[PDB]
Amino acid sequence: SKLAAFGGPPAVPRDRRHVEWPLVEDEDRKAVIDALDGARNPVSTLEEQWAGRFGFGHCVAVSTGTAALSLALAALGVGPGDEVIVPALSFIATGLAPVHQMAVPVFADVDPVTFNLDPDDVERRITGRTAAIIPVHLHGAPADMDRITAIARRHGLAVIEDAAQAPGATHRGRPVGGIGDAGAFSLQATKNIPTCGEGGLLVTGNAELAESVRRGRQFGEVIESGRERDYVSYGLGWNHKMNALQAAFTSAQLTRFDDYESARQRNVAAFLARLAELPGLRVPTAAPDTTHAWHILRFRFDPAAFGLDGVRPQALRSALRRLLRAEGVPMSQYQLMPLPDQKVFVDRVGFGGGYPWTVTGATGPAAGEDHPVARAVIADSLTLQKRHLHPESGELLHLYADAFEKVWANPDMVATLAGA
Amino acid sequence: SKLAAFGGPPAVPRDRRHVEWPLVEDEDRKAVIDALDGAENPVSTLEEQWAGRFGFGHCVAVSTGTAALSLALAALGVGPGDEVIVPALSFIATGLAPVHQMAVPVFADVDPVTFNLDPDDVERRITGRTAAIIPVHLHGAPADMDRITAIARRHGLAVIEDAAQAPGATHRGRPVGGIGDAGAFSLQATKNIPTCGEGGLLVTGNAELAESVRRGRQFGEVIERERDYVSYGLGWNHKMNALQAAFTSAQLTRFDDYESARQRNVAAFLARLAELPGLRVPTAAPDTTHAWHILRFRFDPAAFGLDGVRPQALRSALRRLLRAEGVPMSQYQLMPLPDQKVFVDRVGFGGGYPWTVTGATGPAAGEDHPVARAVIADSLTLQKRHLHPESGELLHLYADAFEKVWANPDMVATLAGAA
Ligand SMILES: *Cc1c(COP(=O)(O)O)cnc(C)c1O
Ligand SMILES: *Cc1c(COP(=O)(O)O)cnc(C)c1O
Repeated sequence: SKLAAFGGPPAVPRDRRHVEWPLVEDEDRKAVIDALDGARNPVSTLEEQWAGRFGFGHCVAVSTGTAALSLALAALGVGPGDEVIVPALSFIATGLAPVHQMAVPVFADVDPVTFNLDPDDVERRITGRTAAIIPVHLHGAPADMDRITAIARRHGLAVIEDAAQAPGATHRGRPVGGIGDAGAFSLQATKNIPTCGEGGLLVTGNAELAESVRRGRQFGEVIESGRERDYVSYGLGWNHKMNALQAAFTSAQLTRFDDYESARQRNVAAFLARLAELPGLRVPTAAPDTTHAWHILRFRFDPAAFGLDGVRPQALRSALRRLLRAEGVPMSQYQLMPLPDQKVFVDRVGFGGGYPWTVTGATGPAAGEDHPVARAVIADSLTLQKRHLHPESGELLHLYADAFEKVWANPDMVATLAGA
Repeated sequence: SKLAAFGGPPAVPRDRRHVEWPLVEDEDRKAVIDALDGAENPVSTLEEQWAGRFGFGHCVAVSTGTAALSLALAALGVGPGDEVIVPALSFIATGLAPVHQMAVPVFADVDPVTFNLDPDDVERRITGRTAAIIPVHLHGAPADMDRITAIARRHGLAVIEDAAQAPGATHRGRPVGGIGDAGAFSLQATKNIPTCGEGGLLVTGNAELAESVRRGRQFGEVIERERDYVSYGLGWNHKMNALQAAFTSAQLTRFDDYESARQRNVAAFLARLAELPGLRVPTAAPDTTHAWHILRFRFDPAAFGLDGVRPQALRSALRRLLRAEGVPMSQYQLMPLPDQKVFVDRVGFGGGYPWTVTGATGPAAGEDHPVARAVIADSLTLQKRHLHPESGELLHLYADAFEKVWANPDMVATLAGAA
């Protein structure tokens, strides 16, 4: 039982490591070919099925999760001179969506355990220009929506949920996406309910918001089955149309969602139960009165547990990454820096001439504090992506737990590697 | 034959009317299935195949033709405080692409025969803010690229070709898209080389421009090395779907076979209609070929003794009589782009941006662009049906319908003159 990093046998054999995601069945292939030969509407069918399944008043299918967010901002009257508060830790799309609607993104620090935007820090970053908050259900964990909605009601702000990483997740038993003014979902191939490529869904209880998004996704036009296209546009629109084939594929995926979801919940629970026993390993958790979608598993590692009183947390992160990967556990980072460090948000050039920042006069150094929690989380955390999403990954996650337990049984070697 | 409108048999029987487009063959189905099962990559493959067929230095596959246009503007440094000259007759995406990049679209009138940006009207509308021109190869007719490129080079402007309606068309033997600084194509299901849904291609000879669009389509990231999520500037999700890319690769393999049939079929169709007095068939301008994406016909009221009457009256009469024969005659654009609410209201993203950067204003509804209005007033279009390589016999039935209607000028005049 020598470490694989030093010639030992890997806890995960090479021929056991591959996982297919999306999980393509013959029903998926048939759905795509049927959509191709049907020559049409799978998009409105997906809209109805998603709204029905998750109890939303309205669902508008769009090209991408990013387009869902930007069309949501447009529909809620967010634009030039407006600030949108988003988390300092997220996928870059959350920070770009405001820029796409010519609004200025304002970065709030996150919670050290939930990894979601800290409502206390949101309050500290509100100005007279604040128009909206994009809470992200990051990694599949629902954000503090009671606090976010309370802040929004106080200051008259719009709330758009970025639920891209949290399909099926609940907050006080409510489907995520239906709590804010609108909710954004991504059907990107890597996501928990994927399409065969790109896709987005905007959900809302507000008929007028839905209609705005419906027009915005198709050049501002009104498009109806049986009615000849007149090319009359009623406002600023884009090409944010979903592909029918991708819609048909996701409809097929939805018929297995409940079974896939049960397997993930059971498999992830068993995996984290074993890792939670390892000292200096913090398994990801759902906050109280929420359920986690487990899109990404982020683990925080404490140098204290390996007697590394002096060692930078990044050194332990590096050491654990090398050792776990050698055993065949594909441990990754998800985001190397807080979004505020990204060149686009530092240079503040945007479209050109500093727009949208030029409108608010936020062209010079960023207002408010640094984001030490976002930085601390990145400094000491590794992630598992994709492999745990597959319903038959039970045995694979058992071997992952073997690898973790094996690495933790060599604490002297971890401390040595962290030393260099 | 007696007119269908007055109880005769239609020139086009209903069982001949339906045309499948895109034309889906087993090779398309296998390409799509292989793309699902595939899990080097179909997007990269299409980029190479498209660049190779049309002789472009660089091809960047993107979500849509609209995204190809807006990313091209971004790459050429067009943005806030800039103006972009576009034609007053086009698909709205041509006018929207500048707004999408926070620039102001400036509409120039079109030529009464070519329906393309009139270089005589471009020169008038250049200001200190003009940064670019987007000539459209509208309906498949290459624009006057001699005069548009000359104007641009004389004034230090960028040229982006909107070639969405003209794949395979040439200007002085040069593939359209490759003449400007950059060229945009649409692979939308209705286009001459379609995908099974949405798709776009940006082509250019400039490596730096291609790299800008490559980053712009994927959140500003460099993708090949594990994904590090490092963004180098303002980006979007303008990624093409691999499945749509694979489908278009299959279509592109058959493109010139379809071109050969399509070009023969349309030429024979237009030769028959060209004989009918007061009917102007569409034409390729000198030193160009036509892709025939859309066939736009202009009708002269003088030919029907309606010299006094609104051309729209004749347009409506001909549309009614030809549709009764089974010819799906349509309009393509009911108004010049500058009459569209987005360009009239100048609200844009909100607070009048992008117009607010400069305090730039535009024309009110109905104010300008008389030729675009004149063309809309007296023209009907054929869309889709003539694109299919097997539509030879169908277009001959359409020609039978036109000849029937033109053999009854008194009945055309009566309908045109009626309340
Ligand atoms: C994937 C994702 C998005 C954007 O989705 P796309 O469909 O890729 O545009 C936005 N936010 C988060 C948190 C995501 O994970
Ligand atoms: C179709 C088209 C576009 C835009 O293409 P999409 O792929 O639909 O975004 C732009 N210009 C012209 C002339 C077009 O015909």
